[PDB]
Amino acid sequence: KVGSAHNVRVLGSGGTTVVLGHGFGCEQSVWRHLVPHLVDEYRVLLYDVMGAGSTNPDYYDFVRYSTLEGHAHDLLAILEEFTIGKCIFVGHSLSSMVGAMASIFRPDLFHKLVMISASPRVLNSPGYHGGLDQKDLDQFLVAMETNYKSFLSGMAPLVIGCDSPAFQEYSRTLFNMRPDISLSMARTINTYDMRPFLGHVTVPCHIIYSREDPIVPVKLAEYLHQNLGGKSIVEGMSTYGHLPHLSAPEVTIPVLLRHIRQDIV
Amino acid sequence: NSKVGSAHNVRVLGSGGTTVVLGHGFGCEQSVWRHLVPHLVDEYRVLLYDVMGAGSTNPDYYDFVRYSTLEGHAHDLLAILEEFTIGKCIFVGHSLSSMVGAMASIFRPDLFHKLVMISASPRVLNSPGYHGGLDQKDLDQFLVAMETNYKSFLSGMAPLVIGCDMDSPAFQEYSRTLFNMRPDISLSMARTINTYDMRPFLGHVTVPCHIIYSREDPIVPVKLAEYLHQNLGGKSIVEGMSTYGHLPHLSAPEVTIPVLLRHIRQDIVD
Ligand SMILES: [Cl-]
Ligand SMILES: [Cl-]
Repeated sequence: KVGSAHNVRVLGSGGTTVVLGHGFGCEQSVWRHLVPHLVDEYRVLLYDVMGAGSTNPDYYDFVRYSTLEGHAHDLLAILEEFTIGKCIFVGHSLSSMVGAMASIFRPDLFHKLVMISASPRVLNSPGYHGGLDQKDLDQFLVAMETNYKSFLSGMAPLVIGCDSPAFQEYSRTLFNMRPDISLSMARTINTYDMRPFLGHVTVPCHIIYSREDPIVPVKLAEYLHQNLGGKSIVEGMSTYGHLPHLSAPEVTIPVLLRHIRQDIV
Repeated sequence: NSKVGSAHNVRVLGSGGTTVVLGHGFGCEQSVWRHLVPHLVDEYRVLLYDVMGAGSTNPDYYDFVRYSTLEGHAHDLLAILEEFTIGKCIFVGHSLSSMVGAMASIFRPDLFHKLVMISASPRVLNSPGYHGGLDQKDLDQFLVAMETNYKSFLSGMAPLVIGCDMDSPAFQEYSRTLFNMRPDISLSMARTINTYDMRPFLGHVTVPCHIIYSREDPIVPVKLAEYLHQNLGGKSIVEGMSTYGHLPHLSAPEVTIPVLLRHIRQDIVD
């Protein structure tokens, strides 16, 4: 039931499983440049976040997935059913914080977290620059609801940092979502706040960021580094855009492989 | 039953569309609610469950890092609510479970109509501007004794915490579940309950909270009820009871149950 609802796919073999969680507007196919480098050494688990176009719209509970917790409980259900022991969790954007929260609920299931383009909170706050003002978020959400296809055609190039073979792939999965579900997920990712809980994350975290992410300010990597409760390490990449694992896999995948295989300290 | 249901001995009783969820405190099991349940079943669905680590649960399911935080237990509560409820529950939590429920309501406020807290404390330790009631040196020596002479520590602790006669049914019930716990797990839970700090999280709680306290609670200063009242992020109300002990829902049900029923049935204005 859980494996079908999330298109769970297991590849490779080994005593350690690597779990890959995609971000908004993507599907598990976004990891295609990474999986072949891992299967010979690791078991690799792929899954789709509920609400992706590849998933059944009947399973999208709008109240449950108005919160980050609903996606975290989905991840935990996937790990309990399909893994054993501790896994290496890799998560881009939304799924990086999904995994952060899931590791507080079940630290006994994670060896480490590898975060790509991670942000504990997008909205600006008195002493915190997430990169987005509340009144701008409201305008983006209204614009997304009224002129859906026009909004996505302008946003996704900016998010990839492009426009244009680099963003065609992201466009395919982004428009695969149903507009009402896409709008609900966009609100959840732009309104969660993981700041109060970072100090209770105890598993090692590898913080990977794009040095020119339009959604994620560079200083947030340092913010995460300073406020996570356990050990962490930070590495920046000379990439442009919010999805470096898709637009620039020749630079991003070697970085991911290094932080997956090597442990802090 | 379900995986989460069997792990926590989930039991569902009562009748009607609104569900009252009862979460017990340290050293108790769901049988601590013996006097409240029969006053609810003709009007409310009642969900009972055991906190992981209680003697009635499987020791193999208790991971010491997992349950070293309130989030670990709140995850279990959220799993239980998502599985056995579809509406907004009325959560009644004693001591440990009052903060578990508060923490759970931060992740999913949509699942809670209100929180009814019994003997609640956001932090036991004293700090420069905050009187939790216990100094660090006392906690350290309690935890050492709890590890060095565990049964001797428990035998001296139980009658003082429940504060009632040892020839009473309240002490028998409490002593049974307290000694039912596995010692290493008991020490783990005691370390968690005496080291969590909910003060930074109170402002993020937004569901209505009813703060019920025992005026002579040997564990919880009366003043903390007002501290919770001042610092919770949503509506809250305070009511004290002329009872003696930390577990008045078990030791003084004639006083406590009428108070709980009123706060379960009435919203915060009433
Ligand atoms: Cl995202
Ligand atoms: Cl307790």
